[PDB]
Amino acid sequence: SAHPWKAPGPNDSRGPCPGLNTLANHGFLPRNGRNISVPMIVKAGFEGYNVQSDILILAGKIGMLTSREADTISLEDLKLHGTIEHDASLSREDVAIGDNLHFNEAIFTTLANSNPGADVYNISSAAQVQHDRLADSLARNPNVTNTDLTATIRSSESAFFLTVMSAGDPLRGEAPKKFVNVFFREERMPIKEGWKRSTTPITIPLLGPIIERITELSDWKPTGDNCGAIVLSPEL
Amino acid sequence: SAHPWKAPGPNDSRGPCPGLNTLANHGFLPRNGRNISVPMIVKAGFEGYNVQSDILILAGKIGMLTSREADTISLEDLKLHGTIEHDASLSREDVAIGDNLHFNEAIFTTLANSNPGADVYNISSAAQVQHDRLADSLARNPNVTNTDLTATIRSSESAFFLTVMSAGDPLRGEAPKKFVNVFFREERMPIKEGWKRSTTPITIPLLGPIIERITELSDWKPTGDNCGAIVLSPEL
Ligand code: HEM
Ligand code: HEM
Ligand SMILES: *[C@@H]1O[C@H](CO)[C@@H](O[C@@H]2O[C@H](CO)[C@@H](O[C@@H]3O[C@H](CO)[C@@H](O)[C@H](O)[C@@H]3O)[C@H](O)[C@H]2NC(C)=O)[C@H](O)[C@H]1NC(C)=O
Ligand SMILES: *[C@@H]1O[C@H](CO)[C@@H](O[C@@H]2O[C@H](CO)[C@@H](O[C@H]3O[C@H](CO)[C@@H](O)[C@H](O)[C@@H]3O)[C@H](O)[C@H]2NC(C)=O)[C@H](O)[C@H]1NC(C)=O
Ligand SMILES: *[C@@H]1O[C@H](CO)[C@@H](O[C@@H]2O[C@H](CO)[C@@H](O)[C@H](O)[C@H]2NC(C)=O)[C@H](O)[C@H]1NC(C)=O
Ligand SMILES: [Mg+2]
Ligand SMILES: [Mg+2]
Repeated sequence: SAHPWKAPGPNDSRGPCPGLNTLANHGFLPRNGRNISVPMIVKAGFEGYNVQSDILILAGKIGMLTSREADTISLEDLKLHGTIEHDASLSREDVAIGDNLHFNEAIFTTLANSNPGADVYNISSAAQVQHDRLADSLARNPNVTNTDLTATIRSSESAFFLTVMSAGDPLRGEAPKKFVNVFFREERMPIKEGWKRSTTPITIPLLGPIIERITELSDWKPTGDNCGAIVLSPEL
Repeated sequence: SAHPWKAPGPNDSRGPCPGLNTLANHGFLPRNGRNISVPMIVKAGFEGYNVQSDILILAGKIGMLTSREADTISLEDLKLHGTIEHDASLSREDVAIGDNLHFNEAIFTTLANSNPGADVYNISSAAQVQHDRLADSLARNPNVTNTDLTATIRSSESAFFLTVMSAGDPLRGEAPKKFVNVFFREERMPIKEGWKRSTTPITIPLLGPIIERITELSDWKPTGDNCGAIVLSPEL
């Protein structure tokens, strides 16, 4: 145990991402959530989850745009709405109507109740969850943003939790609820529950067919202009 | 001084930006134009031009998206169309109809002929030049992309040449043609011609009103859907 879970203190920076928060809570990233570069993310995601540099370099550099520093962020910076952070999250509220940063059990209810009768979440349950979370945002949020880009990011995130928290073969696109629930609710690797780091590297080619299938099953259409413009920096 | 101009060799990476290419030609950045990080850009831009970290961090991190590396680029990477690189450049051709990378004297005619009768370029001539370059792209390039984002970037780039190549007070928003011409044609600081690095720091608050006036005077309107989506990575 060079990497025990410790609950974050009130001054440790944490963001809207359970993947990065969990790595910080285990000391793979700095426990203070500060001064985190793309090379640090690449190493931490590799050591923690066997996630490879292809997706971590791509996502990491987009995430860097959310801070004012030359080559690092604080995890909380990633909450910046419209860079990566988006409406119809699995476990956070939409920023126009709530808190887009912290885990929120009420929001998480959709995911937690999904795939009724099974002990795993899987590609079809993820797609249904996405459909129902988006419908919620569309019903309740007058400023909802829902575009090809946010839809792809959302499927990427579902594919992330299905593969990183799997019971050992991430190709299957399924993960025990008991692992995924601990991941979201505690931002802890569920080691005592029996989870282990994937022995298969999790790469863009591995994720891509999972992402596409989730989208396909999600009965999705875009909203409004459908323009994939992102926010390129914090307020100037 | 210690930073002499040398022409780039065949293997020295150079991009579509005369600002960075010039820094590399004088060794403020690596002469080979490779392994360049945002902290390197921030330091070279300060040393070479007295351009401050606010604008270099903001633009630098967007530029980092153009490579496949965790935290560096080669200068040539910045040619990636639709991240920063755009149609209706001052000195390059649009990618759909030509070479969007190298200096091009025929394209440069519009700038080189602007502000007739005067010895400087200034805010109104920069605006007229942007107008006419965009008009050329609208005429000749069926694939033209012209959005709020590309217009802002273009005005920023004109504000850059006016300020950085000024006769010593960047607030004036004017620059001797002799200096600006050497800057674009040779990617050389025009030292023997009489230019010296600004003693006034060039910052976002200094540039903003110059950028806005350039746009205001340019008689500009968006094209097509006006969606400011950028390309977030080179080919996956
Ligand atoms: C290391 C592997 C990673 C995993 C397993 C992971 C997992 C996830 C998951 C499951 C979500 C969805 C949370 C929700 O909808 O409630 C998410 C959200 C997010 N992730 Fe990651 N992530 C990882 C890496 C990254 C990286 C490298 C970045 C950027 C530097 C990033 C930035 C975000 C952001 C901004 C969100 C918020 C999107 C939203 O729900 O609005 N993540 N992540
Ligand atoms: C250091 C101060 C800088 C100066 C004085 C400067 C100046 C300029 C100028 C005048 C252009 C217009 C070229 C044309 O229209 O033909 C331009 C283009 C460009 N600059 Fe910079 N620049 C600077 C910094 C940067 C930085 C930090 C980046 C990002 C890493 C960047 C990326 C670009 C790109 C991609 C273009 C091509 C846009 C186009 O014309 O299509 N520049 N630069
Ligand atoms: C994700 O897991 C869910 C739940 O295990 C899978 O959905 C389930 O699929 C089974 C097999 O198709 C369904 O039962 C089959 O059900 C039919 C009639 O409903 C019955 O005639 C067959 O004898 C068999 O029992 C089941 O209804 C269905 N359950 C739910 C909750 O949807 C799903 O296939 C998995 N998805 C993936 C991509 O692995
Ligand atoms: C950018 O430089 C331009 C060229 O120097 C300049 O345009 C010029 O503005 C001058 C000054 O007002 C005008 O000069 C006029 O002065 C007499 C009276 O003293 C008038 O009766 C004449 O109309 C004469 O034009 C010029 O008209 C004009 N020259 C050119 C070639 O356009 C811009 O004002 C400068 N822009 C900025 C923002 O500084
Ligand atoms: C490491 O990150 C920390 C936290 O973001 C940085 O500390 C901040 O620095 C900014 C820049 O001035 C300050 O305005 C904040 O007030 C600081 N925050 C705290 C909590 O002290 C720090 O600069 C970074 N370290 C390095 C070497 O860049
Ligand atoms: Mg969100
Ligand atoms: Mg161009």
